[PDB]
Amino acid sequence: ADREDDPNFFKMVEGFFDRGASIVEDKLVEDLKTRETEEQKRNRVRGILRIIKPCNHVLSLSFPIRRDDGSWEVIEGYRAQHSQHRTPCKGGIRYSTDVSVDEVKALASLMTYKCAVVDVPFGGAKAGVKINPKNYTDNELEKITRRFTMELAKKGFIGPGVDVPAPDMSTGEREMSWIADTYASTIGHYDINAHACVTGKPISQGGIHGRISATGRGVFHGIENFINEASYMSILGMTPGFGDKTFAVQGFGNVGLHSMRYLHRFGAKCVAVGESDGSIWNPDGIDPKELEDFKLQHGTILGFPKAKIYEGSILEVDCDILIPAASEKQLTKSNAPRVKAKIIAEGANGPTTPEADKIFLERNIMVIPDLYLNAGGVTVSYFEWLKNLNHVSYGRLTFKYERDSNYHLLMSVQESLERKFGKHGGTIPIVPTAEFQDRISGASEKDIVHSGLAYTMERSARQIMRTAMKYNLGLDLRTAAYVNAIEKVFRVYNEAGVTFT
Amino acid sequence: ADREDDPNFFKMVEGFFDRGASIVEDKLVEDLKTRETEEQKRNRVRGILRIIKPCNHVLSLSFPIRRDDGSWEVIEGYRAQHSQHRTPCKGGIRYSTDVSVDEVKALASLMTYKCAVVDVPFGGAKAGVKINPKNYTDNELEKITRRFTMELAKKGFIGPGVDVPAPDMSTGEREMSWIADTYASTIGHYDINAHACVTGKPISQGGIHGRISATGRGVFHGIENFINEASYMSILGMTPGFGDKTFAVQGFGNVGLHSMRYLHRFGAKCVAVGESDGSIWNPDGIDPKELEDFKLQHGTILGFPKAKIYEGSILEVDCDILIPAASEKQLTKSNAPRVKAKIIAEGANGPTTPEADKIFLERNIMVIPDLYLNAGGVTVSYFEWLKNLNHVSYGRLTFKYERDSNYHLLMSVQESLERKFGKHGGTIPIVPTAEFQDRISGASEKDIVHSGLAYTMERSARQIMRTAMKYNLGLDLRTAAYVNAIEKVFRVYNEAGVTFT
Amino acid sequence: ADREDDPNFFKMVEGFFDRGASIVEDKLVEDLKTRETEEQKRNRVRGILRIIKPCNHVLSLSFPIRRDDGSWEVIEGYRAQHSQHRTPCKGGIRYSTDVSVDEVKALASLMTYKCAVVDVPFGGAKAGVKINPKNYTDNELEKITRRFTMELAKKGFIGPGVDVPAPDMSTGEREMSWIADTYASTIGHYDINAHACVTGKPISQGGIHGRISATGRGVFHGIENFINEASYMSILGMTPGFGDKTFAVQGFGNVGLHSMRYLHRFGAKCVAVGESDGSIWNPDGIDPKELEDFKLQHGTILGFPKAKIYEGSILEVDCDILIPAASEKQLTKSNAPRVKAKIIAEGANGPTTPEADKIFLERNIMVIPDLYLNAGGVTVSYFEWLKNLNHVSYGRLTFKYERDSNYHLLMSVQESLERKFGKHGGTIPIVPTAEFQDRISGASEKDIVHSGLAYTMERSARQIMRTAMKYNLGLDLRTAAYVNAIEKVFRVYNEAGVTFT
Amino acid sequence: AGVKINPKNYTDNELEKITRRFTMELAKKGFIGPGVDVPAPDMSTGEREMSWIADTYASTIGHYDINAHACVTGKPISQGGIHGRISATGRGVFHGIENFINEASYMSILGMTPGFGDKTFAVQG
Ligand SMILES: NC(=O)C1=CN([C@@H]2O[C@H](COP(=O)(O)OP(=O)(O)OC[C@H]3O[C@@H](n4cnc5c(N)ncnc54)[C@H](OP(=O)(O)O)[C@@H]3O)[C@@H](O)[C@H]2O)C=CC1
Ligand SMILES: NC(=O)C1=CN([C@@H]2O[C@H](COP(=O)(O)OP(=O)(O)OC[C@H]3O[C@@H](n4cnc5c(N)ncnc54)[C@H](OP(=O)(O)O)[C@@H]3O)[C@@H](O)[C@H]2O)C=CC1
Ligand SMILES: NC(=O)C1=CN([C@@H]2O[C@H](COP(=O)(O)OP(=O)(O)OC[C@H]3O[C@@H](n4cnc5c(N)ncnc54)[C@H](OP(=O)(O)O)[C@@H]3O)[C@@H](O)[C@H]2O)C=CC1
Ligand SMILES: Nc1nc2c(ncn2[C@@H]2O[C@H](COP(=O)(O)OP(=O)(O)OP(=O)(O)O)[C@@H](O)[C@H]2O)c(=O)[nH]1
Ligand SMILES: Nc1nc2c(ncn2[C@@H]2O[C@H](COP(=O)(O)OP(=O)(O)OP(=O)(O)O)[C@@H](O)[C@H]2O)c(=O)[nH]1
Ligand SMILES: Nc1nc2c(ncn2[C@@H]2O[C@H](COP(=O)(O)OP(=O)(O)OP(=O)(O)O)[C@@H](O)[C@H]2O)c(=O)[nH]1
Ligand SMILES: Nc1nc2c(ncn2[C@@H]2O[C@H](COP(=O)(O)OP(=O)(O)OP(=O)(O)O)[C@@H](O)[C@H]2O)c(=O)[nH]1
Ligand SMILES: O=C1Nc2ccc(I)cc2/C1=C\c1cc(Br)c(O)c(Br)c1
Ligand SMILES: O=C1Nc2ccc(I)cc2/C1=C\c1cc(Br)c(O)c(Br)c1
Ligand SMILES: O=C1Nc2ccc(I)cc2/C1=C\c1cc(Br)c(O)c(Br)c1
Ligand SMILES: O=C1Nc2ccc(I)cc2/C1=C\c1cc(Br)c(O)c(Br)c1
Repeated sequence: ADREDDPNFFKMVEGFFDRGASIVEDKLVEDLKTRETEEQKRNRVRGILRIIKPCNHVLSLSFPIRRDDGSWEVIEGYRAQHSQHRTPCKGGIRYSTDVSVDEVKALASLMTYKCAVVDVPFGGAKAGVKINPKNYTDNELEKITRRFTMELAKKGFIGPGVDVPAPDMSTGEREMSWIADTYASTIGHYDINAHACVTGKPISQGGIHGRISATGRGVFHGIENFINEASYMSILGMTPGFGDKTFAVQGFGNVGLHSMRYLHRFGAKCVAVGESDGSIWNPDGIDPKELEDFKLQHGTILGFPKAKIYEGSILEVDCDILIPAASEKQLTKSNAPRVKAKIIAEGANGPTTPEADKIFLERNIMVIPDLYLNAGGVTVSYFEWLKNLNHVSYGRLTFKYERDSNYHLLMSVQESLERKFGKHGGTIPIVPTAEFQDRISGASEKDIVHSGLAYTMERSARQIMRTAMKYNLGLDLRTAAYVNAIEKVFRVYNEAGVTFT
Repeated sequence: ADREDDPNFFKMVEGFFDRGASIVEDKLVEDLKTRETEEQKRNRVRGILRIIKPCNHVLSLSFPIRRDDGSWEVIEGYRAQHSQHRTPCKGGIRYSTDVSVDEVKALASLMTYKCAVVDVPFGGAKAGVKINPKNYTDNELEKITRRFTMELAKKGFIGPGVDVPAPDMSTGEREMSWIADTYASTIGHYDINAHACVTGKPISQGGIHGRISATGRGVFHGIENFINEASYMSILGMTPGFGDKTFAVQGFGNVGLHSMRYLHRFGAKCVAVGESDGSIWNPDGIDPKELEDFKLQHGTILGFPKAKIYEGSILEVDCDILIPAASEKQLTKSNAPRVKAKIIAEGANGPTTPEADKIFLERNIMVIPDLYLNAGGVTVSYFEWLKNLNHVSYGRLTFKYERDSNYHLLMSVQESLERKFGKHGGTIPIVPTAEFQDRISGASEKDIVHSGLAYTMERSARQIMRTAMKYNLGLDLRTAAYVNAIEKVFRVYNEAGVTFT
Repeated sequence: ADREDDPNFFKMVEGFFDRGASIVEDKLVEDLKTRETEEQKRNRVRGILRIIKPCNHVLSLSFPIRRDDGSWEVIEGYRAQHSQHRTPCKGGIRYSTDVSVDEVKALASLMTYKCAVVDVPFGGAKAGVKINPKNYTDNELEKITRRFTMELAKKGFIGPGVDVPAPDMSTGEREMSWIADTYASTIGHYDINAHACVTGKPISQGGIHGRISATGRGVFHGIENFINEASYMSILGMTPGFGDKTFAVQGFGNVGLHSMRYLHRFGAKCVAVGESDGSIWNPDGIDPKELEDFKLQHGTILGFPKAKIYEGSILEVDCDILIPAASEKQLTKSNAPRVKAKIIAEGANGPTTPEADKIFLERNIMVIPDLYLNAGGVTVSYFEWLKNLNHVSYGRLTFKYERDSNYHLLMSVQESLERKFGKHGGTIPIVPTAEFQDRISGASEKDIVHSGLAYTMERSARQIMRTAMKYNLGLDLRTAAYVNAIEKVFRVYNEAGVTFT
Repeated sequence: AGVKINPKNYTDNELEKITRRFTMELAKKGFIGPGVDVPAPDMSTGEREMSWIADTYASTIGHYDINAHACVTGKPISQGGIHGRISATGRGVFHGIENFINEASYMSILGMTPGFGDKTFAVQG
């Protein structure tokens, strides 16, 4: 909670949707399959948009757990399923005292739009358990996640084909592990796809390579796509590339840490890092790795030797790129005019209110929207889910076959040339480059995850760019993004007797 | 109605619970099976009470329906399951613009406590669809109930063993029929007990005799039990019996109409009847039957020839008994001091606020609580559910056998006497009385429903009376009732996964 | 065999496990994720190893079958499921009077360790029906396998995602066919993956290319990997390669016949073949093909014209390689000192006791362990299971696309060179080699089965070699193998469904 | 069924884990269900264990089964148990004995008088 300008998270998102819906409404009536074309078409389009906006299902739970002391404690949880236009609903689980019905629904709706933007065939969903993880033992957290799983499973809120959870705030591999085990040990004990019931699992329990760093990596790609445009960078008056760029990230968890690791890898330097207790700062930069070790060692960043405890909001720090990677509504009407940064990389979901958004546009600040920028998580979660359904690790059945084929292919040009140039040319060795040598056997799980995500982030970046052009949206990439998501979802709703006369 | 006595229906009920919980807390620690008796027992009791109070599950739905005009309309619905300490959850479905999450949860919790009071083995549940039935065609209402059914069925909110709905405001045999048919035609097409998925069904579709009039009949019995006590009636300064009693009922639907029919049958006379558009009045009384015909004929009571359009609130009319049989919170702090009547027969759920309750006690008004008085509905719904599971109509297999047995039994005393008194006594015909002649073949479906409900209402009336004595609750029958319900529900948690650390 | 050495097959295997477990215990505490590092970690490792060793489930059955004569006969069968750390349990079915609970459990545990060694995602299982196939008509064997299938299916011991059987002693395509049909015709009649319930099926019933010869082929590869090391071959004082090697195989069934076919293909010559009735012998070698025809013709090898009925144990024959491909414990303390051969290729499961193992090491005999050497069966069974789940024969959707692509790729270097060297160089035809021409369309089912198995056997061979180095195990490849299997199974328990941190 | 442990050497928390886990393993292999196999108490088990068993089955595999609680007997009366189930065996022992102890024919061969009134007995357990 802010104080002033702290919109109902759900209505806030509903606003972004509307903003984009009014922009594409014409094109939706344009290519609308109605026979009786007469602006009633315009009404049928509106009728469909009113279906998409609200969540279809919201399950509120209140269940008891036994503390390690012996006392019983009632704990509350929620799971919202926003859309089912794509069968398996998808969305993580958040553990924090801030979860409520409205937050879970806003987040659930962000999931469907983000999946749509990045072409992941999932309807959006989201869960939250209203507790503060820090105040519970590991034994208690397990009871909590496992019991929550059972309650969702009995009401149809988790299943490989109905709804697949994943991590979020204060949850990770560990919780995903308990969730999978509980589902597989009970309701899905006969299901050949029982372990595809949740993603973000540990690699040993059926998880996929780089899922933990997938979001930060996607953040790196999302930024990379726009930071090399020149066109956009000129409006912001910056030079393309990361090499001479500074950035500050609010959040040092799964998203922030890794976003930081990746930008730093490409020359950019982190001038500031923030957390709930405070922020640290250094104009000469901070190394993500020694900061991680200090965090793992002291349970905090404050007091890190090679930086100073910054005083005065990480969000207003001086930098080129600001990466809010914590919770929602961190950027509001009251602090927007003081952000300093030129690019806001939305790693978190809903970090800026529609009011800061207005201010940001007017100050010529580029805000790379969350429904695109942080989609790296679901994109790789989707690859994990796919891996579970296929029951083989990528390339296992083809490494040798491809390897031999590539050598015989190269041998084909070698023999063709030598026979064409005879003994006058001698042997003409056609050998793999060092680079191709690394790819001689074909893609591994890691290859697909890396190349697949890059492909996805770049492809979606283009569509967002192409749409912002067609509608002259300038630096309003958020509106361009929702236009794209709406176009896609609307599509499943229109086609033939699905919804028309 | 009201302005400043609109407490949250849910917190309101939670208050009643607490009121009773503090009264029985001692006895719950008394017969508590803890080994380590040391007021931590008192804490374990509190721990259990905190589990019972909140609803375990609440499903919120938002689904689209196609109007008869062609346009799509999103409609909202809810289904709360308060407790599962008794496997099949039980509760009706309300169609009104007043439904919301809090109303459905309050009503759901009233269901478990009422079932407990009247010994029906069901956990409480309740559904509400936020629409105004009058503004919809029958074709549209069907689409609505059927689609609502499918959405609940897929999330585990309807099933013979999980959750069994029934009628409530603006729903009846018809909706229950669509609900059963939808469930049976799909998810339960292989279930031998598919039709036990919902109660209040038409008798031709597996419904039970007198289910529609069961609530009014239970209202009659609930009142009858206290109106013949003398002890209670003296504190109220009234004579026992209905013969010289006047009453007014707010609500002329399934509950009110029949409550009216029954009281009138036993001499009491209805001086007033109310509805949403207004009320009618007649000191000499109103005949339930000619009023029903006028209602069926003109869609309203206003303008009924044999009564005058009363002017000025049905609740403040002059009578001995006031039967609120409409919606919740009709009796508040502002109109309580003007009720006139001595007995408030709570036919509806939650008709009086805790404030009116206080005023009512002080003015020596007896309020027969809803969780007891209107339990006639679930009691017979339970009989219906039982009938569906047994697949036979009551007595079908035994009518003839019992008939013959009774005659041979009577013949046994006849022959014994004649042989003992020889030809000196002649034939000594032992024949059934007129009354016994009606029962010679044993109970039919109708017999069980009538005798079973009477047995239930009377047995629960005694327990409420016995508890009000033991705790000196005077005319606070509501607190006595919750004490009874709590004692019972508590008793399942006490030995659930059992205790002894 | 032996009296002084005929250990309890299950304990025997449990010993091998322990032998390897003590060797890796340090590394398991090394990379152990416990926070509280203090040798209690060492205890947590031991706690996990004690979980892995015993079978989780063992089902014993006693069921009646009607003989062709008319009489009823009770027959006994067992199915042990050793581990479920990998969802689908995997393991064949043995028909022999030697099956018992302890044998089935030892075999079941060998399955998990072998799958682990060769990276097949299956928990180990094994079934045995205590009968002598020869004493039953085909009609009776069918009743037996089909009824055995139903009994396992009803208790959760067969299903595409719970437990997938395959052939073993005295069972093959035929039994696997009856098994699949029975499962699919009943319990799995609605399951899209019903036919993945069992492997080793006939190719027409959903089986996979080369599954029958897969084990012998894997035996060939397992041997090939070590027979070309020089390092190992020097310790044994032999020259690498098969070209000048003699071998004798005990067993002429699915494993022995094909192991023989393959070694013979690469120059090695079979000097002896054994069976239950006796053995044949020829210093100049025996042709696998004319021996198969004689066997198929006379139901035995004894009396084969081109060889002499050897007199005196096939296991003590004079050769370089001894391939025991029959039943367990054929090599014991009493005959080990007389094996003659330098390499023992364990085609069968458990052919040598821990005592012969000791003797074998001391005499510098290399024993290529069964959990690696015969893993060719499950490896290809896994490919079959995968094929059933994918519902397409390999390459069907891509043969043409790949073919065209390869020619356009080749055309790309051709046109690039011709345009670069103009009419001065003429046409520079870039054509596929003969070899590449065979691969121009990409891999077929047969290609994957062959290249996939080779890849697997070679990859596992390396890991076994790398581990034997790291722990200086010399020719104790068996201990190296168990170390690898344990490392893998323990990884799964490391993060595990629980969390201990 | 039998679980090879000595109840006395385990806390109540541990016994629960044990019975509940045992239930799940049996349920997944078809060894407990209202229509397949219904357990009950025996040596070192009673209402309590039967309660954990029912709850585990009902909370999981039988969550939709209208007869989920008929999966086990000897349950506490509050959890769906029946009157006098605990004393039912001893009561049946009384009846079984009563039937023969009043035969005269049998009691004469044993040279005893019918009835319990003048009889002594010792029970092991
Ligand atoms: N797979 C995923 O987890 C994905 C996450 N995301 C996005 O990233 C965010 C999730 O981060 P995860 O949930 O990944 O983060 P994790 O909980 O690890 O994040 C931990 C960090 O969040 C910080 N934080 C929380 N609140 C504040 C605050 N008010 N001010 C400063 N720092 C704060 C924490 O500080 P402290 O430790 O003191 O609480 C800590 O540094 C989400 O909002 C979501 O939209 C998007 C896609 C995928
Ligand atoms: N089986 C059952 O139905 C049971 C019902 N109950 C209780 O009784 C109530 C249900 O009545 P049902 O729902 O049975 O009634 P039905 O809809 O028939 O009741 C119809 C009557 O209610 C009147 N009414 C509604 N609101 C008001 C109001 N604000 N003021 C005056 N009259 C009003 C209607 O007038 P109009 O048509 O103009 O709106 C109409 O005459 C419930 O609240 C429930 O708690 C308890 C147990 C069982
Ligand atoms: N896919 C697979 O089938 C795999 C099998 N294996 C291993 O191979 C063995 C299975 O062979 P299958 O079961 O494949 O073989 P099949 O039954 O065909 O083997 C038949 C041959 O084994 C001979 N034989 C059996 N027992 C003895 C004995 N005690 N002494 C001498 N000769 C004997 C038989 O002679 P006769 O007919 O007169 O009895 C017969 O010629 C198993 O132990 C298993 O561990 C391992 C991995 C994969
Ligand atoms: N938290 C953290 N994780 C790391 C670090 N280095 C690597 N990883 C993690 O695991 C990778 C371990 O990766 P490898 O297989 O060597 O990774 P890679 O594909 O070259 O990794 P890229 O480095 O992902 O970022 C990432 O997915 C990270 O989640 C680190 O310094 N800190
Ligand atoms: N709405 C309404 N229903 C009535 C009336 N009288 C009887 N019923 C019916 O009670 C019916 C069948 O009643 P029997 O004929 O079986 O009824 P009953 O047992 O004599 O009814 P009671 O006298 O109230 O006990 C149901 O089908 C109701 O429709 C009435 O005056 N109005
Ligand atoms: N036992 C046996 N099986 C054979 C023989 N010839 C062919 N087969 C069977 O089918 C193969 C038919 O194989 P082809 O397509 O010609 O085999 P390859 O040419 O692909 O076969 P391999 O050399 O065994 O890899 C094997 O899988 C056998 O099961 C034979 O002489 N004996
Ligand atoms: N262990 C034990 N159980 C008893 C004893 N007395 C009664 N029970 C109980 O039998 C109970 C209820 O018994 P009642 O209805 O009062 O027994 P009766 O009065 O029907 O009992 P009996 O005289 O034994 O036939 C169960 O809850 C058992 O605990 C007793 O002295 N010892
Ligand atoms: O299936 C399960 N395996 C488990 C291992 C450890 C623990 I702690 C719980 C489980 C589990 C199921 C489970 C199921 C429910 Br219903 C529940 O409330 C809890 Br607590 C656990
Ligand atoms: O199973 C069903 N039988 C029906 C008969 C008439 C009608 I109108 C609907 C049904 C029905 C299922 C049904 C299911 C869903 Br889904 C739905 O939105 C609607 Br309209 C109906
Ligand atoms: O499901 C089944 N399909 C069959 C086809 C032919 C035959 I012979 C048997 C089956 C069969 C099931 C089956 C099941 C059991 Br019981 C049994 O004892 C047998 Br003889 C057969
Ligand atoms: O369904 C279940 N409800 C529970 C409540 C408390 C506890 I401790 C366990 C359960 C439970 C299921 C359960 C299931 C499994 Br499989 C298991 O190993 C354990 Br331990 C528990």
